[PDB]
Amino acid sequence: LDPSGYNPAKNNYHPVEDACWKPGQKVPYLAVARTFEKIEEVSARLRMVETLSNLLRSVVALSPPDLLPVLYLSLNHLGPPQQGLALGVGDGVLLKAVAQATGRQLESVRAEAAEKGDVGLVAENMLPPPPLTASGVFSKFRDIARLTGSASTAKKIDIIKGLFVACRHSEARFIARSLSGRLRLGLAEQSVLAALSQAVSLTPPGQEFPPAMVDAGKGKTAEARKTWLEEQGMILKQTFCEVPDLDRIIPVLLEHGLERLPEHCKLSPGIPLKPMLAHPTRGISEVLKREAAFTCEYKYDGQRAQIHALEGGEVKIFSRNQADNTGKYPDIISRIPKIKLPSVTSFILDTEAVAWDREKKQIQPFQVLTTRKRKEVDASEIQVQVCLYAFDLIYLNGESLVREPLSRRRQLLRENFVETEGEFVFATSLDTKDIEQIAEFLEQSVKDSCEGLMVKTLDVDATYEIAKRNWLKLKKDYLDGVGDTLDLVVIGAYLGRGKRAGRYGGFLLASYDEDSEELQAICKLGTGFSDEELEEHHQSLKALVLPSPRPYVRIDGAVIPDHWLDPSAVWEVKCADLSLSPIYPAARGLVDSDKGISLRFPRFIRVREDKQPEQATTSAQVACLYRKQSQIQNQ
DNA sequence: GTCCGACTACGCATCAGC
Repeated sequence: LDPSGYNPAKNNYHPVEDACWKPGQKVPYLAVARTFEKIEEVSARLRMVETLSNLLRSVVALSPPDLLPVLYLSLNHLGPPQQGLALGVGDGVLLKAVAQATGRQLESVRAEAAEKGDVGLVAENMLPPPPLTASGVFSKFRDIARLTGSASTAKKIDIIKGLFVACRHSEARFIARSLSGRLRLGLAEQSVLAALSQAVSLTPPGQEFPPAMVDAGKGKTAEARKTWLEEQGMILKQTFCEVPDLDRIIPVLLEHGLERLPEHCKLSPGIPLKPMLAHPTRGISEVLKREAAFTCEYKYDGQRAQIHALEGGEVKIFSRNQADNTGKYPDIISRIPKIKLPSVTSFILDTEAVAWDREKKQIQPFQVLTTRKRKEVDASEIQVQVCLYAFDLIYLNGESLVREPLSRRRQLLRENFVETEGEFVFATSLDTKDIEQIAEFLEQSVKDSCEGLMVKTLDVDATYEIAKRNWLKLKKDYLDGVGDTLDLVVIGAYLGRGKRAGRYGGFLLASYDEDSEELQAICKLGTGFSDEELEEHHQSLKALVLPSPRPYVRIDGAVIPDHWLDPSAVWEVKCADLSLSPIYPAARGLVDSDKGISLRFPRFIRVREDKQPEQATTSAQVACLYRKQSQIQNQ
């Protein structure tokens, strides 16, 4: 009756009686908002899943059509990933609507949200319009994302204001958080899926209301109930891993149930699937710890792109995040038949796209790959060539290869696909087991301009069932002593948002150009320190805050830190590679005439108390490390 | 170990302001 006191975390929660809306009527957003409250209140994931499951049970019982917008609102998504909807709502756009919402000056509201690290609390602080609807709020979110062209921003601000005026109680918090891409419930895809699997198992969909089954975990023992829901979750997890498309799963789920879901949502070309992720290992001996026979291929520094081929001849290319990248590769849709044999009529390969120079015939760094255009590229104006390095086969002429080992998948992969020096090659896989030649193959990969070594089993736990587990990642910056260690000067600091609200979330580091007797910014640092170390910083680091920057510091086109600090702290910082920065001035001119050097994948290691600012890593050295890189020393 | 959310550089794509 009154969604203002809605409680989805109640003991012995009844889907119908404990709800806050009438069946067949739309789901109110306050019901969704009060649950997010009960989810951010706790920290146990099994508690958040049960609380969100209570929403979905009430939703599947009272308003089945509203199930999809509730899920997307929970995931903070707008639809399937291959659709490509993006809010296009900047931060400043949101606080512009926030100031337009209440009435504070944009200079005042912009300061509050920065010091708080969250706009939801800032926005929450006329006649009442009708209460907000969950599916209608999701519609306004989609309406915002589709707004494009000139003057589209001011039209987005109107829609956001139209929601913030209709917000009741805590609704203003989660509309603002969702629009900025920071719901921060502690609950995401894995827990949303577990909560949706739970709901359709306790409250089966498609029941004549009032539903004859509101709690199907009634006559079950708690032991056999946990395995019941765990077996139900696994059926949903794997189906979603083959078809990560809630616009396809929910209609089939809502009508045929969870048990019959895999019989209709099958992995087929044209629909992207979740790719197999890797896992970072410590050292070479850390790999020999599971020790089963495995293979070892290079880890190529490019972009993950899986290539689908429908039976009808159409070819599509999706990215690691299911985003449609077919318009990005006209040079691939053309060279499609150059890799397949006559017997190939349908396929899906897990490849990595790396930039390839035609003249030198060598692999280019990652920066060259990300310089290609997107949207709708014409194959005539393609100035950055790309070469596929296939390392898995998922589909082959109507058949799905999910339940097959890497040893067999690699069989048909090499059997039904022809090489092409410069356009199509297989990831160089050296099958072995001895740790002597294994570490040798790893340090070789760098000479062939690669990140490191891929390690995946061949038979034992070697399927492509991403839901069950299984791959090992091994490059150079992981082993202690093999990474480029820089002793850098902390010159800037940035106020943190969310988890790091209050203290600093980032820091601006600098090398010491001994030639100009000045500090040069090189990169930012926001990972690699413990929460006690962050509290160890920020506090001891606050006694050195200064209003104006020192004259001997130089940041060029880097973000102005929220706090300038007296250069004194010297930090040990590990990094993967070194990058040619179009933003940072460190060693500007020492390699490229205009661009400096930045750190790729930097991270904090430890503070150097014995080291002084003058006794830190110089920009002069920094240039030699960029020249000593094998990806750079191959031109 | 899982899951989540802090955070990194780089570069295309886009739009308010001019």
